[PDB]
Formats: sequence, C-alpha cells, structure tokens
Amino acid sequence: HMQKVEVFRIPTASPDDISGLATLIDSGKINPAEIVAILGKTEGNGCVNDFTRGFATQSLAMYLAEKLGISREEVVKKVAFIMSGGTEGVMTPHITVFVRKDVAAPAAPGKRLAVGVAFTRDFLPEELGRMEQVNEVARAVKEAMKDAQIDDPRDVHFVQIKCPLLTAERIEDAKRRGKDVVVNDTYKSMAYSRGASALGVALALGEISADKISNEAICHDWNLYSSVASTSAGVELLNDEIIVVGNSTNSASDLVIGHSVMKDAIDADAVRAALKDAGIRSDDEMDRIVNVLAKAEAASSGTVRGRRNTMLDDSDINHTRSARAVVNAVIASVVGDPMVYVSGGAEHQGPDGGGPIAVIARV
Amino acid sequence: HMQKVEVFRIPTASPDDISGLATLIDSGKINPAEIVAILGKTEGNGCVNDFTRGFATQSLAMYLAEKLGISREEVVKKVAFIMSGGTEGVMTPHITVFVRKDVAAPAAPGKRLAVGVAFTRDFLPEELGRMEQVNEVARAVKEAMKDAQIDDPRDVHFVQIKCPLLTAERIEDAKRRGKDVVVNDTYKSMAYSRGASALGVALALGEISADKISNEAICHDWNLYSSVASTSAGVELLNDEIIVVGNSTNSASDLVIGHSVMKDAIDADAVRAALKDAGIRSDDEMDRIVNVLAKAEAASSGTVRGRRNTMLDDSDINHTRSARAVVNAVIASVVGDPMVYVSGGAEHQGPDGGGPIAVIARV
Amino acid sequence: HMQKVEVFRIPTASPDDISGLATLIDSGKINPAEIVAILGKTEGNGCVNDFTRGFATQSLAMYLAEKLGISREEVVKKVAFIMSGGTEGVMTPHITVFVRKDVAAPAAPGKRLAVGVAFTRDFLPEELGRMEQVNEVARAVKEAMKDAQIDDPRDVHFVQIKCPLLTAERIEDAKRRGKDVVVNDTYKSMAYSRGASALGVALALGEISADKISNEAICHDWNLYSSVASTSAGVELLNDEIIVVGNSTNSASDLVIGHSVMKDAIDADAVRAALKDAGIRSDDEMDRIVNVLAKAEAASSGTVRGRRNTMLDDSDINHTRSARAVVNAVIASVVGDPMVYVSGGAEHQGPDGGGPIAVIARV
Amino acid sequence: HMQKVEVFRIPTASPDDISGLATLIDSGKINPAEIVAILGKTEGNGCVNDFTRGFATQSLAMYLAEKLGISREEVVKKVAFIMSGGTEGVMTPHITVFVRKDVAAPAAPGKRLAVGVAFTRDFLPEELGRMEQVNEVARAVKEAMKDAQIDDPRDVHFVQIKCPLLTAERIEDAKRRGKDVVVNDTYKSMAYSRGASALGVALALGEISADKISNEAICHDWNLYSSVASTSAGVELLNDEIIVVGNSTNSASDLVIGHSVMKDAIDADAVRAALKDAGIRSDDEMDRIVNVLAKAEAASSGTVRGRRNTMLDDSDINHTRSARAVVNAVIASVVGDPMVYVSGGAEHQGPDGGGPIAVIARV
Ligand SMILES: O=C(O)CC(=O)CC(=O)O
Ligand SMILES: O=C(O)CC(=O)CC(=O)O
Ligand SMILES: O=C(O)CC(=O)CC(=O)O
Ligand SMILES: [Ca+2]
Ligand SMILES: [Ca+2]
Ligand SMILES: [Ca+2]
Ligand SMILES: [Ca+2]
Repeated sequence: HMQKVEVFRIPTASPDDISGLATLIDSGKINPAEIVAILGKTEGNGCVNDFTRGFATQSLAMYLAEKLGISREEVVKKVAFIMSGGTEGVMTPHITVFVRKDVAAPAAPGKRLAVGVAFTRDFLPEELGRMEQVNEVARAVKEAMKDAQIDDPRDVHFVQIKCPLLTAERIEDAKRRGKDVVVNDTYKSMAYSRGASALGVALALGEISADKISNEAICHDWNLYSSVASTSAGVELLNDEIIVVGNSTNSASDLVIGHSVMKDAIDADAVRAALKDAGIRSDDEMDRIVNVLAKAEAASSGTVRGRRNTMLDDSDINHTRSARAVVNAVIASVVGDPMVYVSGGAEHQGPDGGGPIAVIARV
Repeated sequence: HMQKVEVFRIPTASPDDISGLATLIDSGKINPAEIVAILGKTEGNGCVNDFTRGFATQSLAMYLAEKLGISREEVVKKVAFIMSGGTEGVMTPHITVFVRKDVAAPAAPGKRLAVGVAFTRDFLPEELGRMEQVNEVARAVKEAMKDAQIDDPRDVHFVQIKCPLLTAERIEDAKRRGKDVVVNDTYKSMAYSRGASALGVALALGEISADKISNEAICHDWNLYSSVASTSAGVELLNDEIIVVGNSTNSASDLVIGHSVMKDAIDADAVRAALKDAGIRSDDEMDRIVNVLAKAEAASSGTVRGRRNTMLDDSDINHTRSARAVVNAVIASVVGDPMVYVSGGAEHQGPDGGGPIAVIARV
Repeated sequence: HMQKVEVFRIPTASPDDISGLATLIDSGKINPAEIVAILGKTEGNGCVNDFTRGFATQSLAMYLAEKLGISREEVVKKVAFIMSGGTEGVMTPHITVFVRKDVAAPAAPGKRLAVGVAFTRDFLPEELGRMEQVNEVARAVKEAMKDAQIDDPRDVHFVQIKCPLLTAERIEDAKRRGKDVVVNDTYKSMAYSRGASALGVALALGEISADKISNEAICHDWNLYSSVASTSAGVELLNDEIIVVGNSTNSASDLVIGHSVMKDAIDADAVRAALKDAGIRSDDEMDRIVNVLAKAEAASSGTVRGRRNTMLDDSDINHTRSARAVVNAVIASVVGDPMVYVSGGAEHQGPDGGGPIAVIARV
Repeated sequence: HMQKVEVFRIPTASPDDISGLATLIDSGKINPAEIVAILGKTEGNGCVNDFTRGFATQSLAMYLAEKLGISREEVVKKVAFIMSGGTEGVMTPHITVFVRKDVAAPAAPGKRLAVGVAFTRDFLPEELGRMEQVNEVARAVKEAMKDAQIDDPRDVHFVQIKCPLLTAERIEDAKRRGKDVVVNDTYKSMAYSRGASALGVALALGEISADKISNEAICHDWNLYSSVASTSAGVELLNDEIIVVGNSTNSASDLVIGHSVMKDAIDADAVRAALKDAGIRSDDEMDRIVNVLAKAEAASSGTVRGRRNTMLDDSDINHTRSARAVVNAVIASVVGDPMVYVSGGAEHQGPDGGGPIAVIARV
C-alpha cells in the first residue's frame, strides 16, 4: 500500500462558494474524509484588511463539518486551509483541493506526487518576524516532510505556508504588555512574517545554514532565500500552517510536481522551465497542468531589468497587489490560463524581485 | 516630398522630467523644430483625476518653447502632446518623441515609417461620446493621413488619439446651459470619449460604414471597432489630438511599423504577430524594437477565456488600471522590456476585451 | 399585545466578531429568541466587492442558529440581517441588535420606542430600480407599521432597508428571458435599488403621492425624497428587508427615537435637531444615546455650500466611501463618539447631498 | 517702515489654476511683488506619488515670473511655495496667498498679523529625520521670526513648513557615499521628515528644551511636540521652507491669528477655542474667517476615545488621507465652510492623534 495524492483545481464564484467542491463530493470523485489541504485564491485585497480569507475558510470548514458529521474545530484542526487573498489583474479566484488516499499499487520505478501537512504553535505578536518564528517553522517543515514521506530535500518542490500578521490592535496590546514588535507597521508586518517563515523553510531543507540566520538578517539580507518556499500572511490565524509538496518513490500518484525560480517578475523562461521540470515539454502537453503556483514581488531596486516602475511609490495600490497582477499575467500568457495561484511578497523566496514557481502536472 | 521619421523612446524620472529629451537635443540627435508629436506614459492613476498628464505637457511645452524661442501656445498648436496616464504593474514611465524632417534620400523599394498629426476643434461637454465627436475625429484622421502622406487605409497601422472627459464641474456647466451629457459618471465619460473617438477612426479608415454608427451604438455595439485605433482620455485638453502612424512610399525612414490585434488580455500570439508584421521573426532580432504600443481593457463578460476575474467588480482599483498592468506584463514577458506603451480602455478598439497592438521597428 | 423594544449597540473586533453579542446573551441581558433585527457596520469597502457583509451575516446566523437550536436558513428567515459595509474615517465597526419582547406592564405615558420588521418577495433582475420594487416596498412598509403598532406616519422616525443589486449573472439572465434591466452596471444598480426602496417608504408614509412616482423619476427627480428612509444594497439577498422604527402609545420601552434631516454632509445643526427630537437637550445628556443612524451621500452638484470637492472626480476613492467618512466625523464631533451608524448613497433619502438622521435615546 | 499683511484664500479649479490669483492681480488688489508666501491644498493623493504639488508650484512660479518680468528660479528663491496634497472628503482645493506691504498706516491698537519666511539649505538623504534637519530648521524658524518682527515666541501661532522626503534614487546616493538613511521606506520617510522639522519648531520657540531632543526620540517620543508647528512632505523640494505666522506690535494688518491644539481628530472644542483666540466669539462672527489651518493624523492607538477604527489597518486608503477627511469635516461642521487647510501626518505636532489648529480672522 502507498499514498495517492489527487489535486483538484476548482473555480469559485465567491469567497464562500463551495458548490464546485460539493459537485466533486456528490459525484464520488472526492472522499471528503481524505481532504488534507485546501489552497485558495480569494478575491479580497490580499493585504491586512482582507476578510475574504476567513470567509472562505469558515465556509469550507462549515461545509466539510456537516458532510463529515464532525465539528468545525475538528475540521480546521486536521485540514490545512491556506487562503491567499488578492486576485488582481485577470487572476481567477479558485481553490486547490489536495486529497490523499491509501491505495495498494506496486512500487513503480519513479517518484510521484507527495504531500505533507504540519502546524506550528501560536505565536505572540512580538514573535513575528524573529527567530522564534524561524525555528518553529523549520521544525514544522521537517515534520511535514516525514508526513509526506520525503527523505531528500531535493525532492521538495514547493512549501506553501500561511502565517500571521500584526494589526493596530495587536500592536497596541503588545505595547500595553511592555513588549516590542518587529515593526510598527501592519502592512510591513506581513513582510516580516512571510520572510521569517521563508527562512524557516530554507533552514529546514538545508538551503541555507543556521549560522547565517538571525533577527538582523530577516528582511535585510536578500542573499538568503529559499527556492521552494511560498509564504502568505493573514489576519485570520495566529500560527503557521505548512504544506510540503514534492515527489516520493513511495507514492502511487498519477501526478508529479516540478519547480523553477523566476529571476524577476517578467521571467517567462522560468515558467517554461518549471513546466519542463514537471514533465510538460511542449505547448501540446499544456493540458496536463493541474495548477501553477508562484511567488511574486516588487524588486527593492524599484526596477525590472533596469527599467523603473512605481510599485514601491504608488500610495493608492500596495505593491503586493501590483506584483500579483503582473506575474499572474505573465504565467497566463505562457500557459493560456489565468486561473493559477500567484502570491505576493516574496521575502527570502527566490532572489530579490523574483520567486519560486512550481507546476503540478499529470503524467 | 521625401519624409524621414525618427522615433526616440526616452525614460522619464517623473512627469516633468525633460532631461532625457534635453540630452538628445543638446547632443544634436534631435532638432527640436522637427518634433511633431510626443506620446508619453505618465505615472498618474490614468483616470479622471490624473494631473501628471498636464504636468508633463506643460513641462515639455515650456522647455520646447524656450529652446525654440516661441510661446508655449505656439508649441501646443504645432506639436501633438498625448500623455497617457497610468503606469501600473512593471510599466515604465517614458515618452516617445516623433521627429519628422524632409531629407534628400531616395525612396527605398519599400514602405517606411510615416507620421501625420491633426487636431480637432474643442468640444462642448454635451458633445463627448456622441456623433459630433465621431464625425469631427473622422475628419481629423483624414487630415493627419495626408500629413503622413498615406493614401491607402491599408497602410495605416496605429492611430493614437487624446480626447477629453467630463468632470463634475463641466457637467454642472452643461446643466446650467440646459444641456444633458452622455453619462453622469466622470470615469464612465472617459469610455464614451474613447469610444466615440475610436469610431471616428474606423469611419475615416473605412473599417465601418456611417449608417451603422449612431449615438445608441456608441459604447453599446461592440461589433463596431477599429483594428488600429488607440484612444486615451484626459482632463488636460478640450479637443481631440490625432497621430496617424503607418508606412508610405514617400518615406526615407529607417523604421517601419507593423501591427496586430490582441483577442484578449493574455494574447501573446498577437504580440508576436505584431512583431513579425514589423519585421522581427526571432527573439534575437528583438533589439530592433523602438517601442510597442497597445490597447488594453477589461472584457465586458468579466472573463478571460472562460475564467472569471474581478476587474469590473473591484471598487478599490478601476479596471483600466488593472488592464494596463496585465497587458504590459504580457508584452514585457515577450519582448523582455517593460518600457512599452500600454493604454487602458479599448472601447471600439479591437474586440471586446482586446485591443490593437503595434510595433515600431528598425530595418 | 404590549411591546418592549431594547436596543444594544455592540462594538465588534472584526466582521465575524460575535463575542460582544455572546457576552450579553451568556450574562442573561439578551434572550436570543427575542432578537428581531441586527443592523451592522462592517469594515469592508462598502461598495461592490464588500464580502464583510455576507461574512458578518453568516457568522451571526451561524451563532444564533446554534443558540436557538434551529437551522441557519430558519435564522435568516426570522431575524433581519442588514449589514452596511464601509467604516471609513474614524467610524467604528459595530452591530445594533434590536430586541422586542412581550412584557406585562402598562404602556407608560407618552409614545415609546416601537419596531416592526417585514420582508418583501424576491425580485426578478428586471424589476429592481423600477415601479415593481417601489410598490412592493411600499406594501411592506405599511405591513411593518402595524407590526410595530404605529397608526400615524408622523410617529415613524427611521425606516432601515436592505435591498438587492444586479450582478453579471443576473443581468445576463434577464436578457436570456427577453428582459432588459434598468442599468447594465452593478455599482449603479445599487443606487437604483436604494432609490426605488426609498420611494417605496415615502409612498407608504404619505410623504409623496403615487401620481408623482414613475420609472423615469427614479434616481432623477431629487425633489421626491423620504425624511426617514435609509436603504442599503447588498449581493447576499434577492428581496427587501424593512425595519420600521418609531414610537407608539402602546409601548413599554424605556427608549424613544427622534430624527431630523441633514441638508448637506456638514449639517451639524441637523444632528443637534435630531438629538433634541429624541429628548437630549444638552451636552451633559449625551450619555443617553443608544445609537445615531444617518444617511450620507455626495451632492450631485459636486459642491458643498458653494465649495467644490473632488468626490465625484476622485477615481481612487469611491465617492460613497468619502461621504460616509464625512458625515460620521460630523456626528462624532457633536456626540463625542465615532461608533455611530452611517450609510452611504442616499437616493431619495433626504435632499440631494443630504440624508435623514435619527437618534435612539434612553428616557 | 510699518508692515501690513494681507491674506487671500482663493478657490482653485485644478492644481494648475492661477485664474483666481490673476483676477486679484489684474484688479490691482494684489501687487505681485509683495507676495511672500503661498500655501495651497492640491487635489493629489497627498502621499508619495502626488505630483499635483509640483504642478501647482510650477504653474504659480511660471505665472508670477511672467508678471514680475523675472525668471522662475528667482521666484522660487523669493516666494515660499508650500503645496499640501490630499483634498479628501469635502475638503476644497484652494491656495492661501500671503502679501506683505510697507504701508504708512497707523499702528493698530494691539498685536496684528505678521508673517515671516525663511529657507534652509538642501539636505542630504542621510540628514532627513535626524538632528541635522532639526537644528537646521530651528535656525530658519528664528530667522523667519525676526523677519516677521516677532519678539515673543508666545506670539507665534502657526509655523507652516514644507520638507523633503526620500526616493529610491536618493537612498542609493547616500549609500554610494557610505551613508545610511533614517528609514528605507519612502512613505515613512515623510513622517520622519515631518517630525524632525516639527521638533525644530519646538526647539526654536522654546516649547521643548534641547536636552530632550535626539535622533532616537524622533518619531518615538510623542510627549515631545510643538503646539503651532505644521509640516508637510513633498518630493518637489530638497530643503525646508518655513512660514512663521503670528502677531506683532509693529503691524498695521487688519488681521490677527489665534490657535489651539486638537487633542484628537474629533476635538470640535479645540476648533472653537482657536476661533475665540483669534477674536471670533460667536457664530455670526465666523464670516471674519480668512482661513483655518490644522494638522490631522491617525492615533497610533488605532482608537478615538476608546472606539476602534480601521485607519491603521486599511490597506486600500492610506491613513493620512483618512485623517485629513475627518478633521476637515469636523472643522467644516463648526465654521460652515469646507474650504479650510488641513494637513495630514502630525508627528510631534500636537499630541499623538492630535494637531495644532490656527485661525486667521479679520478684526
Ligand atoms: O500571498 C499574498 O499574495 C500576500 C499575502 O501574504 C496576503 C494574502 O495572500 O492574503
Ligand atoms: O449602505 C452603504 O453605506 C452603501 C451600500 O449601499 C452598500 C453597503 O452597505 O455596503
Ligand atoms: O500635508 C499633508 O497632508 C501630508 C504630507 O505631508 C504630504 C502632502 O502634503 O502632500
Ligand atoms: Ca524573492
Ligand atoms: Ca476593445
Ligand atoms: Ca439624499
Ligand atoms: Ca500629532
């Protein structure tokens, strides 16, 4: 007996739309008890005051609890709900449902898709963006690796994380308790939480050594980055949820995952490199895409290939919204489909101005 | 007579930045008296309350007036200043300077780049988005065609237009004169002005017959569109400025212009088709690009290739900003350069959700 | 027979925050079976893509269903949920819970607070913003009056309404059945739905005669308006929910409601007039305020007291957001409390650029 | 000889609108050679990418240069141009023209309006938000104080300052020279620049002693604040421009200035205190207002009088824009006129969440 991971990319009409998942359950294509993780793009602003993330999670947990005959708390304690807000540009709201079954297939020669889930403890507000978050996330990434039955960190192609943020109220509550936070800015606290979580991935997978990580390097030393980490902050949770996605020889999945790294926001070559790494070597094989998952960010230099842009200066549109619109459009122009996962703010995720990109594809 | 058109794509540090144009004049590469048109991307929001367009026009007219020893009003009567606001995503602020001289070189056995300029009369607020603007623009397009020495409408590849819009103050002005405007929404009035101007192009070039155009069809009948029209609305002007760009046998330019039409916002094939129509058939020949000029818009269906997006539903970001970020990113991923011209809102400019795209290239 | 209305203004930490309402129920101060209506301010953008309204309604319906031992569908059929998004400026998110019980005490001398609730039938897309909605709302307002036991329309001080809007699917469905909608714009359909609902109130209360109302007058004739109507649009419902709030001789409530009409967005005199109409005649008595409820809008003239503003020209901030922030600030400067209900878009609710304002106060 | 200060509040139709000033000059009521300072509200977003400030300054300097027969550079060396962007809510765009004459008019009984102007040297990027800017501003405030013929710092009621900010290019320059900037964020650099300049005012006027000011206290110790300072950041200048406004015994002005300090954003009592300090003691005498000038900010506590708001959490609308809309709305409700000067970001200007407010009134 081995594991078989099935992945379903489901378009949504609204944050609370569960009809697509319900159709796959009522037809028997998805056993709801075998759902291990759901990764969504919700049509909020994707920043601090984005409540479509919790709206989407509450609706899915409410639906799965009534189908499984259990409580909502038991659902959210077992299944990872990672909602990335912000569907700018042509990016299509959707959810990606990860299902894991235990089938009895012979050990075929080769690595197939594997998935592992792990949660961290709740963090205090004054712990975000600091080593407490880095070390706790690294421990959970190793836990999710064994949950996915993956030994070689080279076989990990994507580590999706949902992490907390700071609000004005939580920063006030920390000041009243005599504590200091990593940054006094709610929007900027999302970057520190994403960066600390990303460095935790690189630490766990051996991508960077521990003697290089410190509080002063977080969101400062852009030479330190993971090539597979993908982290997203949200007001709706106080801990970190980790989804490790890779390939294992002890897998009966009809899917594989490959990945690459975009050097900048318009790096279309990395998109095709990630497709080839997933077994898709031509445009005619593009129908085997299950989903594309990528990180996007505005370069700290304020330029792309020596060309100035205003993402860091635009006070009307936060730069994470612009980055999502840009990279999603780039990926959409390559694969012919805008319904792909793009998350903004790639601190320590790929180089400065770039980010990891993975492709889940049929075989 | 023998015309030679030279085109300079100049990066800008701010809306009022004239240093790049001043350097090209002081080096002798540009005779300021031969400048006929300037097409700019300014880093305002590109909608109603975008004053970077007028800031850039005033700065350029003031500089050219002092260099030429003439008044600012004589400059704006002679040189077309078309400032398209909105540099979203990775799009780089810049201006494109068109210089036309009468050289004594033989007509190479082929059509080369030609440019023609024409202005319309000022419109009253109640004329925007109606037949008065359509017929007046149609006349100016023919006027600019003979300025470009282009007889066959088949040889016209891009018609850039700057047209007015409605503000709350101008709508009140029309009411106090007993007149009603085409729409009581300032942002939506830009669409009516862009569409009426675009229909004037299609009428002048024989793309649609006049018996099919009417007030009720403007911004309603999306079957009527020009394949080369590119219109941009602005608060800083009260008339329409026309720039006809094509190829003519009476041209000694070392440049040509080709074009295609994007069927939707992610139509990368149309970008490559426009490149091939301009003589670039491989990635290695892409260094011959002078500039790429394209229209972008949110499709009225709210979808791209059957995939929903929120451009028409996002009350925080107007859909013309989203469309500019998307199509510029797509073009940038193809040509490797985000410093290209993309204008949003393509009413009657290409199909619904698409727009014409032209490339000016060296030979 | 005898009614007692209790009103609780509860601050919320997020759209899904039910802790304040839960504390009042667990302490025994609120019997959840006696809740008849909940009027909330949710911290979404208050425009088209505001999902905090459904998020807040879903959370309250989910919580009350488990406390009452009934289904969520039965809760929304029993309790009126009117969620007004947009808490701009200093406006404090909160909910206002209306409790109506049947006590066995005689009606104290004078008229005391009375509340009545009624729902309309579901509307087809082609009926919104037209006479079908006006007459249907008018019927329900008259129905809710006797449910509140109010005979004299002079004793009605506030009519809060939640009304539907048009979406891309509902518009396309109407043309599929050979019908045309009042407007092809989702945001503008919210204004027509608010205006039609407001005209239904004025018709029911005898503020305007039926011979003056027609399809052409809806959102056109700003001389026709109600002085107590307060309407708010939302995507989460297909009918109109009506809350009539007034004073009745057959009431044992310890509260009363008075009201006035703001002639413009900065009409502080109207705020003080509404306070005295509710029995508060000095600054020292402001602690008797339970809540202040007001409508806000941008004047169609684009001016306030002869002074231009940019609300109708600002493409970065929707004008309904600006209007809510202004009137909330004006009320807060008078009562010393920014936690008051202010709803935007006051079509036929007060004069053009103004709106009704009511005060619920202790006696 | 004796000085006479005349102040003109002029409504504007656009950032580049000089028609109101031209009417007062063409009528002979204003001698353009006697203009010493112009304080404007321009309808840009009032944050980083607000180019209406430079647009207004360029348009006004260009106009006054042609009227005076001198160069534009000589005008900006002579006249203070302080353009504060952001006209949110109902706030009316306008400019305030300060004219100073040497008349032979009797010394009115009392101290009357006096104005003084002074400029600092240009600051290097590493000097913004630090003691170099504080000490340099303090000297210029003393220079403008004696320029206004004001001896007692108690007679200074308003010190308006325009200060620079940091851009990506200026940060690289400081980095290339081996220097570090106070903060690596363009938007937050406006706060540090505003705070350092404000502390320079308090230092110059003796409001706080020098031993309390340091680099670590800037934008941290909110107990240190000036009660008359009003600072505004802009990209269009590299130094600080200071306008000292007060009352002097050596003045023949028909005007006086009083002031108060708003304790929070809704402190209407402070508005009335500023009116009475300026000699306006009843509602009928508010027609003597020339202009009201105030600072606004979002309190770092995220609350107003114990009531939560979303200004520090709103990722769609910058909190300085919200603060301007609120405080302008509050002042408008008191004086009945939205055309008053309100500036956002009040670091070390009044208490945390408050700001100085001054009134210029006729006598
Ligand atoms: O993932 C991103 O695009 C940025 C983020 O952390 C917040 C979110 O997704 O809601
Ligand atoms: O009531 C308002 O403030 C505006 C509206 O109609 C939609 C909403 O409530 O979100
Ligand atoms: O003065 C303000 O309102 C805030 C600021 O510094 C930037 C500006 O003025 O544009
Ligand atoms: Ca990165
Ligand atoms: Ca089009
Ligand atoms: Ca109204
Ligand atoms: Ca302050």
